[PDB]
Amino acid sequence: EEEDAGLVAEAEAVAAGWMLDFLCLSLCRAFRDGRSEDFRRTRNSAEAIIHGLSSLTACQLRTIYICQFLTRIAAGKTLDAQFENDERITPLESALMIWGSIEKEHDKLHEEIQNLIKIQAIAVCMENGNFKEAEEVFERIFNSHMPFKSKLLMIISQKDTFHSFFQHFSYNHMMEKIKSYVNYVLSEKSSTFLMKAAAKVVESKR
Amino acid sequence: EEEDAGLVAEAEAVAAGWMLDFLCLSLCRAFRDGRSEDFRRTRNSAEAIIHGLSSLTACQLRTIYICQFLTRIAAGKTLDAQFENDERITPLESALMIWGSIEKEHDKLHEEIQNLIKIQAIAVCMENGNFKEAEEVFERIFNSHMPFKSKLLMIISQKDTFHSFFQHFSYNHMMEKIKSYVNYVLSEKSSTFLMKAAAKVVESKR
Ligand SMILES: CCOc1ccc(S(=O)(=O)O)c2ccccc12
Ligand SMILES: CCOc1ccc(S(=O)(=O)O)c2ccccc12
Ligand SMILES: [Ca+2]
Ligand SMILES: [Ca+2]
Repeated sequence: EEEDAGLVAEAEAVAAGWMLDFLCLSLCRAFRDGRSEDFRRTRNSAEAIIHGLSSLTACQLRTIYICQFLTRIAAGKTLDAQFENDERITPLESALMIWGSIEKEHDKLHEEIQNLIKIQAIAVCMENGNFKEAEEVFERIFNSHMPFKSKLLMIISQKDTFHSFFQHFSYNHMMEKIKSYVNYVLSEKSSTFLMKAAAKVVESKR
Repeated sequence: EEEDAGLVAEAEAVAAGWMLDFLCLSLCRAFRDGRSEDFRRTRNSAEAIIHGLSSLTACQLRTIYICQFLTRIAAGKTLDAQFENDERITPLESALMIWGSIEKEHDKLHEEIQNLIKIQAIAVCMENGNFKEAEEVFERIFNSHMPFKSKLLMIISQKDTFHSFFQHFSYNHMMEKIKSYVNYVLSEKSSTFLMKAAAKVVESKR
């Protein structure tokens, strides 16, 4: 009857919840491994499942945020990507905003990732010859470490796209620090229902 | 190590297999219920999961075919949709081709659905004033019941878009016969892992 349709819709929301956790775990692994194409396909799958979910728990929203964060980080050098309704916000600025919104511990790693994203948000503009855009990214991002802030401005003004500072704080560094965080998310999600049940099936055939 | 990555990829294929069965079941229910928007969102989810699957069992391929069939049937009046690399194949012709490919029993219902799709493949062209396209659909579809074939041609030639024959064999009739088939697919898939586990969770909270 009508209650059977409600029970079906509830079961659908439970399965969508399990699918979201599995797809996050898969997306995190793909990011960690540098499996570009798998990340792209899993991102499409995760977005599709999320559009079929109406009520989100606090943990599911954090999970969605992490997926959006890693997507924006991966698209960090793609200045043609628009991740926000405001067309001016670059992908690394968008990632920084989500990083500042996640309900997570503000540990040392957190601040290192944050500072690395800020530096690289400017650097990727410099590297594309977008000098006026680097200044605008700078003003939106920056209260903050004055010495740090000043150095960047100098570099922007000097228009030295290839400056040594960005080597000490390279995109790679930003990626490796983010991958260490992804490793901790993976430990927490490797125990979710779908992955756990799929792993037991694989282990029973060995 | 490298075998852990292989075990992870295997577990991913197992979970993708379970997700495909659940999404088919969800798509079938949405079609049966006339839940247009849910069908659209679930279709996006099912397509995304399928792009992340490499090895398909015979049963998974039949499942994919049913999803593609119901999608083309739902888009039957959308003559702007191109479902095949050949731009001339209308959605109902595309659905008819998949219907002729499914590894399923050729029972009475099967042939009724098939004949109803053939009639409606012509009717939806007539209804749009696409008289030359109805003739071309006719020649591609039609060996076949000569009386049946002849009547259609007469109607096409008479250009009577609104002809009584199509009432006796309406799009609705085609939809209701297809919904009876969907009801049998639902019984077969309501027992799959994801739906079964999600239903037990919902039932334990009652
Ligand atoms: C609410 C739908 O979900 C998403 C929307 C947008 C993006 S993004 O624009 O590509 O960042 C996602 C990226 C990953 C996972 C889910 C996403
Ligand atoms: C192989 C990817 O999967 C699909 C591809 C295309 C369509 S369709 O064009 O919309 O028919 C699907 C429709 C439903 C389910 C999966 C589909
Ligand atoms: Ca841009
Ligand atoms: Ca057309």
